[PDB]
Amino acid sequence: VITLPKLKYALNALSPHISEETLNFHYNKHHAGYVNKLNTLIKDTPFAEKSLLDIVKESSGAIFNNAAQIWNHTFYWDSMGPDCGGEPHGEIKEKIQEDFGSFNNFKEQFSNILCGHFGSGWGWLALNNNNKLVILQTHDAGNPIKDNTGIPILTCDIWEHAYYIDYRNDRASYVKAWWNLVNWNFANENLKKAMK
Amino acid sequence: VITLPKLKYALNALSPHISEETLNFHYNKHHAGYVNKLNTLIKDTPFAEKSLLDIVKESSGAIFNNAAQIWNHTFYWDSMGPDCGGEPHGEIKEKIQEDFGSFNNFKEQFSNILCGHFGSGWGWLALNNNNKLVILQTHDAGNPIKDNTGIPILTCDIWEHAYYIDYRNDRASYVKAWWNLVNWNFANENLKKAM
Ligand SMILES: [Fe+2]
Ligand SMILES: [Fe+2]
Repeated sequence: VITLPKLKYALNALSPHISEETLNFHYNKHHAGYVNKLNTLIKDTPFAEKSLLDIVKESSGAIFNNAAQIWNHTFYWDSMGPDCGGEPHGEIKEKIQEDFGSFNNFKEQFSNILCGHFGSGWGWLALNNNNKLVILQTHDAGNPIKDNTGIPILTCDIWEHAYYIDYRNDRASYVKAWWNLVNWNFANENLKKAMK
Repeated sequence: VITLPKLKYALNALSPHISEETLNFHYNKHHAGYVNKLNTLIKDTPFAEKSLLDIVKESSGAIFNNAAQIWNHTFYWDSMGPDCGGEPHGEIKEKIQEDFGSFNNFKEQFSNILCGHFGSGWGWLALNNNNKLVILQTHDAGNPIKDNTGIPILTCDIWEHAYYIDYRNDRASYVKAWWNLVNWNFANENLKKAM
């Protein structure tokens, strides 16, 4: 059976940028719900004994939706953390200078994409298939692995449940606050894997 | 310029099934926001002096998303009311019995579709070209007028902002509560025109 990976931090660790209440609902209700539902759906299928990522890559319909959401949510929690945020460091800092000119330029363009997305979905920093960092947006449970558009480096959830408790309709303030939480160590891990 | 149609009732009129705070944000931020955005988008375009429905049918992209959300939201508010809900009455009760066998069959089927819908969207009761009632679901700002899948009779918003303040992740409880609000008089008006 598929399980829900632990958070690498306490439920209140992202506060006040993302509240304990939000993490509680988003992780213990939404994310946990996708795991429970996927297990239900893949019993008696060719997917029952495959990795989550193999299910993401091979499935469609409700199985894909729940599988990709589990995967996207885990990537999102790992894309954040306490005493993170601020300026990038290490290789991802260099790669952002190369591909966007500056971190501030990347930040402005990412915020613009995240705020302009219509409906539920995800913003991504990804390494494209030309070894260049790009910003992608996906709808609903979509992600760049399934789309073959790139290797995920970081993600920000912009489904309304990610922010509605703390920010209501004001997604721009959620995005502004999310920059205090970005885990550049996870981005560097992903960059290295992506470039090998 | 396109304007925001007035609610037929006060912001507290649907409580406690949908809170006054919810209606405040949903109407005065989201719905009003679609109006403001559309107006900026259609300035100096051919859409500038056309009706909302014309824009809904003929547009694409961000103009469509905003136009269709304005129309969908108005249809949603008008699909509810205070001291409404419960068992259907008049022509729509008779039509639901005919097309779904009973109100409870319809209620349960519609609830399953509203609860089952992945992502942002809408549930619809519509009339098809054979004068049969059908249940439809659309994604994001989509609606049956745009799709030619039928004439709208009632709608329920299942975007998370519709319910998150009152119910958080519990969409099922929102849907259950919504049955206490259904405006069967509006359904009857719409059925009559549609037939
Ligand atoms: Fe989420
Ligand atoms: Fe809405």
